[PDB]
Amino acid sequence: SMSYTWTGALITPCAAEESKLPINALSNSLLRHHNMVYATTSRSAGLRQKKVTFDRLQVLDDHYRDVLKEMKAKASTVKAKLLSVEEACKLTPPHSAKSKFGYGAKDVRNLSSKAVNHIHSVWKDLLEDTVTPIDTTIMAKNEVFCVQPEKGGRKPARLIVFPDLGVRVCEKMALYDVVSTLPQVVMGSSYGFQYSPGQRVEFLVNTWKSKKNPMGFSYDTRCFDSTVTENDIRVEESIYQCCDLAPEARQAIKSLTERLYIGGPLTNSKGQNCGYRRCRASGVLTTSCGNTLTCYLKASAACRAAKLQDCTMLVNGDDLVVICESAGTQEDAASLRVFTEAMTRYSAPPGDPPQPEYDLELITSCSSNVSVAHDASGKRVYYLTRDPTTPLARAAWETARHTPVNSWLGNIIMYAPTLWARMILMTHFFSILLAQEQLEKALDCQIYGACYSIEPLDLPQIIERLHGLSAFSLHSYSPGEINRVASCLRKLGVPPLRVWRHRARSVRARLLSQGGRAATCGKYLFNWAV
Amino acid sequence: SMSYTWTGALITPCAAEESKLPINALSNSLLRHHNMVYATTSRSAGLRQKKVTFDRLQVLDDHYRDVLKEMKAKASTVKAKLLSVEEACKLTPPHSAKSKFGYGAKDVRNLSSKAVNHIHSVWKDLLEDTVTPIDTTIMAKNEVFCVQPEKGGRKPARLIVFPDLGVRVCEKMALYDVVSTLPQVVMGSSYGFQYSPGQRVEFLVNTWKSKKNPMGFSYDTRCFDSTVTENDIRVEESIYQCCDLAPEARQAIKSLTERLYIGGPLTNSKGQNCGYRRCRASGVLTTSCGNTLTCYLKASAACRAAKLQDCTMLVNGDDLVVICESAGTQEDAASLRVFTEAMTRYSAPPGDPPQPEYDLELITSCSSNVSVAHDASGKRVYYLTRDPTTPLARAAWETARHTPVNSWLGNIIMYAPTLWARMILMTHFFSILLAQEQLEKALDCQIYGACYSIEPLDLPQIIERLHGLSAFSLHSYSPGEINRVASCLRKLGVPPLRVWRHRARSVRARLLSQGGRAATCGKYLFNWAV
Ligand SMILES: Nc1nc2c(ncn2[C@@H]2O[C@H](COP(=O)(O)OP(=O)(O)OP(=O)(O)O)[C@@H](O)[C@H]2O)c(=O)[nH]1
Ligand SMILES: Nc1nc2c(ncn2[C@@H]2O[C@H](COP(=O)(O)OP(=O)(O)OP(=O)(O)O)[C@@H](O)[C@H]2O)c(=O)[nH]1
Ligand SMILES: [Mn+2]
Ligand SMILES: [Mn+2]
Ligand SMILES: [Mn+2]
Ligand SMILES: [Mn+2]
Repeated sequence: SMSYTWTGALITPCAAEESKLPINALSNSLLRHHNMVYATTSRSAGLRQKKVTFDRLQVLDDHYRDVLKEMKAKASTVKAKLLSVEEACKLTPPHSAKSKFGYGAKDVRNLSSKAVNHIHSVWKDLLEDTVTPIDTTIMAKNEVFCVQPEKGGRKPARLIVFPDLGVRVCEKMALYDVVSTLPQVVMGSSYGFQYSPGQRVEFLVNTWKSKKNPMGFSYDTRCFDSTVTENDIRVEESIYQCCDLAPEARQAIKSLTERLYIGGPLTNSKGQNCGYRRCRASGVLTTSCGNTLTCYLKASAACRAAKLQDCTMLVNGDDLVVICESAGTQEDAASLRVFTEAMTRYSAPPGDPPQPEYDLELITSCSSNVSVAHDASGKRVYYLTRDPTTPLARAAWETARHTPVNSWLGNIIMYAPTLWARMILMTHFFSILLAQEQLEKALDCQIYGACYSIEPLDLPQIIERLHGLSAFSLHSYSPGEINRVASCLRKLGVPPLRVWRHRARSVRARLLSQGGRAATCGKYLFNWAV
Repeated sequence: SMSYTWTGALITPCAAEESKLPINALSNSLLRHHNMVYATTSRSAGLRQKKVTFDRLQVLDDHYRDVLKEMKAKASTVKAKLLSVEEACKLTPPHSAKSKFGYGAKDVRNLSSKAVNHIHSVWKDLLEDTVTPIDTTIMAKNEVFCVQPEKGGRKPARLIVFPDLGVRVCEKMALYDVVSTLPQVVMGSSYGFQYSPGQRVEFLVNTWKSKKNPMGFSYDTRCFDSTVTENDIRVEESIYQCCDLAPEARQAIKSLTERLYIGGPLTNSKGQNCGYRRCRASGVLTTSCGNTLTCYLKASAACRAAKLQDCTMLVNGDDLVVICESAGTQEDAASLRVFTEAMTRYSAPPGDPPQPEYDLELITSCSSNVSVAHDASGKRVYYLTRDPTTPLARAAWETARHTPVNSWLGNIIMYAPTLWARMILMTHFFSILLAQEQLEKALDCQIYGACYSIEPLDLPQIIERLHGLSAFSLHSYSPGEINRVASCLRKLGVPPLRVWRHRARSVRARLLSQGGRAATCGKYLFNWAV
């Protein structure tokens, strides 16, 4: 069936949508080719609609059926509980869209009688009505990127579809305990969300080294959420039901699947009907868990169809990496084509055709890749890195326009061991913090699904806990990594690494001069510049 | 061993401790004998120390051993998970004592890097050190009561013992999922915390009616927390371990038991060592679950020792109610004495000797009792009520001194069907809200462990959901109930029920005049006054 059917009404914004990077001095200090940085807006919604709208034809075979039975057997060992209204309220994120029913996320978190009474009413309706399609709002996402001339230049905005806040809290009551435990049990070491960057690296490196002659590939499904069929969503519900659940949870899971997850009406910010969805909604509680289970099921089956040898998979939602034993250059190329044809039959066609890789560093998944450097004693230390283009463009944007969200700080934390986060991001931002006497002001930081209130002076301790002390002494980075960073700097017009090393010595000196926690930042975060 | 051993250092306050009800006009409108209302303070801590300090001698027998094996078998069917630091932070109550380590409950709830880093460090220490006693603070509680001349007049302050905020969050990581599920599985219908007031009434009434010749009694253990022995606390840990838990959770449960739950050093608000505890701490996560399991285990065994017939128990922490088949007047009296002797052997001696009751209304447990009234159609409606002395004294106190906590509102909600909450509390407070134009201002309200932000206009919907529509039309209350309320009014100097009916007609008229939600309050909450 068609992933979407549209009416003609437009996907409208609900506030000011800025698309251009403002000519600012502080930002230009970091990046000069400002015209290459842009943000998506509702203006490009039409383009996105075209690419996410298509007919899905799905043909399953015994490989798929066998994997699904194996998964259900594992799911049958899971026990999960219903969350109470109060627990679901307390776990509601601080800045989610307010309800159309008169209350917002703050009221939910504070257990206001208005929110609590309304949620009880939504829950009761979920149990008593298992068919009426539930309303969802469709919006174009506003995200910052760097133009890619070698392609369509600017990419169109992603479309997010989500139900009202009251329903969102009810989804947690029914499924929070399921989505936070089921994938791990069913997929074991293949469940990517259980890993921190270093633990992800550890699993990838140990897996790579375990093969006699390793071969690996990333698989990029074209518009994954759109490829998810009704059958896929009902298969997900059948896996959830294998768990030992409370009677009300079963009834609510079934109702949410029928009324919301399989599809339903799309309403714009103006209240007009935009169309109908028959694929995955990006904004429901089960999007992550559902996509991970479905990707794992389809890929597991496709590995069997392709007779790939001793496969080990790593799955994060729609992102997939497979490492296996190589059967030879042309054998591998042929087997990957068979793998792709199976994925295509299962309704997960590729965006870019997958390619066999024999160098672990060249495999990119979750926009990241493993790389190697050396610690103080010269020992090899593997770590997770990524192309710094998007992180830098966003850092420049946030430097120019105050942002309730500080992605740059999230990048400094998640990519602390990297050459670019250490030399460019840390230097640039601490320079600013010192100049504005804001070294002690906490900043909101979105990382791994949660919004933290982070004090810059806590960075040393945060990095040590997440990455270990070696993150402060890594050196002798790989040539591929050094070259990628250097190229990105040229492309973006950001000063070369020598300019940053110089700027960092100044920053470090300034930190040491203050002693205390500030000195600690100077000692550990900038030990590399000395 | 001794429940406590003291040093001589005093239990000190940490702020202003008011003990007298201030002569105020608004409050005097409700209650005139203001000198009968008082609040406990650290001044009486010594008296409380005397009563909670004693040697425990415990002798177990096969009845106890058999019940414990039965309990472990049920516990073995429970699976529970570890909460992450972030989940435990989000479930931390908004107003708990700040940490000695530089952050408070707001920082925890907001995932501040300072709180998060510290908690990770406390957790790591729990896993790596399983012996060092953990520090706890001892404080005298400040609570409001009405003098009881027939006894010691004013009761001494209760003593609360609790670990630092960081440890408290770690207790949730290890045990939140266990304490919220294990008791229900082990004890079934006997677990009192699964019931709302009406559901508690339903279980008690159906149980009472199921007996050929019902007999029941409440059992009040003298200073229960002090009677809990080291063996009892280790028995609790052994039950927790029967659950299917994560390896880290097992290690943390064991460490918390050894370092904190079995006992440890007591520090006052001034930092001085006050003594050592070898019994239950009132302020740990496991106090409720632990007390409930232990009370249930000891009482189950004691029912067997006393050969009580077809017993059905209801347990809420240290509060216990038993309903059984009567064996005759003197047979019952004898059997209860045997029951008490068994409880005493198990280290749960009575405060007041239990007495057999053959009238369900006369059994008080959890400071409450079942009573009967009639609905619109004249049908019998059972509901939960209680002596209104404490609720009224507190309502008077809160009327005189603004209080971040509005217990009166919690009482209006929990006891909405009662004659006193409807005629006195609702009338008095809505009268005030109307006069101060605060009918639409939300108020903080502590109910069932959570702090809600309640809007008065939401009361009708709250009461309907919790008690049903009949709560707005109950009439023809029992003579025992009417007499108890009337007597309390005399004792306290609060105007008789006729004065309240008159005042309510005015309040109702004023509400109706406004229409909208206010009119709804007038129609439902005061329909009785017409
Ligand atoms: N602040 C600063 N910017 C620099 C410095 N060196 C280079 N840049 C900037 O970094 C970018 C260099 O990118 P390239 O494309 O390699 O430029 P180039 O090779 O210097 O070319 P020309 O400018 O024509 O000499 C430009 O935006 C420069 O302005 C430096 O020492 N300080
Ligand atoms: N506001 C108000 N208070 C009343 C009214 N009737 C009685 N009270 C108060 O309620 C209490 C009555 O308690 P009792 O001990 O029964 O007093 P009593 O029987 O009236 O005794 P006397 O005052 O000596 O006639 C006193 O505090 C009275 O002031 C009334 O109509 N209005
Ligand atoms: Mn994709
Ligand atoms: Mn992807
Ligand atoms: Mn007691
Ligand atoms: Mn009690």
